[PDB]
Amino acid sequence: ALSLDQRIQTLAYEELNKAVEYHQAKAGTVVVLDARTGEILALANTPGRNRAVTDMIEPGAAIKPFVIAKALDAGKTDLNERLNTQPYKIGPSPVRDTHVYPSLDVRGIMQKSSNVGTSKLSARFGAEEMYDFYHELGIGVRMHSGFPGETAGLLRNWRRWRPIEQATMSFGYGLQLSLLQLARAYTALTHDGVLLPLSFEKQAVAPQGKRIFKESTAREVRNLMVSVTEPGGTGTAGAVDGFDVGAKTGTARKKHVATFIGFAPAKNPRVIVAVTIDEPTAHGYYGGVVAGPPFKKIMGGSLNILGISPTKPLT
Repeated sequence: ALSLDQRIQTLAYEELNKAVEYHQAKAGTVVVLDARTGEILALANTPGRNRAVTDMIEPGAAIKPFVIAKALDAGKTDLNERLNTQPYKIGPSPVRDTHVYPSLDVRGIMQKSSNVGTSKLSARFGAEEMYDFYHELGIGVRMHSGFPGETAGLLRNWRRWRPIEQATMSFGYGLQLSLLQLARAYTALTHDGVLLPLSFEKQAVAPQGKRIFKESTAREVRNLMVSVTEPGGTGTAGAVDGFDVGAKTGTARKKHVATFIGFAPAKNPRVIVAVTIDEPTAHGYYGGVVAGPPFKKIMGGSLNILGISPTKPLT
């Protein structure tokens, strides 16, 4: 039997098309996964190819949680350390955030989506170590979904990386993956450190995946990601009434691609929703403002369809 849940598929399709029309965008995609099994509950595309599977995108800020998790897991940082997060250059090439934060702890780096902080954490590992880590997340590794024209993605050989390139990859530029690959990676955070394979068929038990992070690390990171959707984070547009939502929002230059990805309930996740809107031309272009609202409606609605009870009182 197919894992597709038609109630969620129809919701996803409805909310995607609305957002695409309202922002006058070229295209968009939604992926909804069962966060404990990897089953694909919904896969929605605007007319044309199955972009969720075929189109490789730069993940942008959506990759940062993994870099943070890896630094914590390897003991290269902790939740007390305060990093200098002033903008800097490596030779001619700058690394900067949206604002100048003189210093941030790891929670702050997640909350404010600090390119600087994330890049410094990545720089505590060798290029080869980071390369293997990205390959372990499935980047550059075809999923063999069954759809023709499927993308493998892009992960350059570590021996060819400049120091600036390692930094830019850590905040999601210079490597590429499909939205389905990116949604898959998020199972490593939701399923307590264990990356799941993904399926188009129903699974009566969670498949055997593979461990990327310690369980403690994944739990800590999910808690950090809730800061993204609360006041003071970049992703308040994707807050869902009644729930704590862990999320990341992203905006990549190609013209932009606006991305919002997250899971709920954050502590014991049931659903991953990933939304990408390609080239919005009206009413903003950032991931929070463009992809946040459809994420909010798709996540809130999925949680209701699936019968998950709110964990905090509704407002």
